[PDB]
Amino acid sequence: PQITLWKRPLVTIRIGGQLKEALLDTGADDTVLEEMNLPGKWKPKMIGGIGGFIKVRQYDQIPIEICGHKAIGTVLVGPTPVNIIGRNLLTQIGCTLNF
Amino acid sequence: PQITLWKRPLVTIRIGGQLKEALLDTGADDTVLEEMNLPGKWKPKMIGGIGGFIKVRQYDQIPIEICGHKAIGTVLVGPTPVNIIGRNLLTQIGCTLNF
Ligand SMILES: CC[C@H](C)CN(C[C@@H](O)[C@H](Cc1ccccc1)NC(=O)O[C@H]1CO[C@H]2OCC[C@H]21)S(=O)(=O)c1ccc2ncsc2c1
Repeated sequence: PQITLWKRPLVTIRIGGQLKEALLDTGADDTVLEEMNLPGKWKPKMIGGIGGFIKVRQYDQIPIEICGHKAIGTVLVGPTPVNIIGRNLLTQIGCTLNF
Repeated sequence: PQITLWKRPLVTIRIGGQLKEALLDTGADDTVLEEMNLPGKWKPKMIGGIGGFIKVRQYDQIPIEICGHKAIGTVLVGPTPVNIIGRNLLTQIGCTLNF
């Protein structure tokens, strides 16, 4: 699709068999989801945003369907204010900025 | 232009008479610029993201040029680590997400 920006670019994603709402976030390097359970191994990591640093759980090679487009990649789980889809997965679904 | 997301979508902006590099950020409701001493009235505000909140100064009707496209609107000034062009101005320069 083409998505304008008068409203937040929220989309439905499917991950671990669950539907969630997430924000397409070109300013995010990484994909960060609010607390949830995901299967398999994870690694403790830290990431920084506008307000400082948080601790997250890093899950690798996780499938995630974003507005019907398939990605498989790294998902960070932790105290983000909202679910954000970052550039690591935006690139996988072929997302560009255009003006 | 078309900006892919392999790297951070940094572009040149001009505000006041300073040229700066800023992220075209679909995840940002508002535009947030690194500390700079702008003239005019402003209101205090707190904006939240990963890590918590930062205190910013809200300036209204500030002209900014973003890769040659003119925009004018609200700019938040505070201790952000990166200059952020948010949706308030992204719509003004005709910016869409496409996949
Ligand atoms: C609430 C939704 C997100 C988290 C909001 N953030 C914009 C976001 O694009 C931010 C923009 C950003 C970029 C770089 C540093 C700080 C902020 N990126 C970010 O935190 O990304 C993190 C995940 O990937 C990592 O890569 C970059 C930092 C990490 S923000 O910077 O905190 C932000 C910006 C404008 C704004 N206007 C009103 S509230 C508000 C909050």
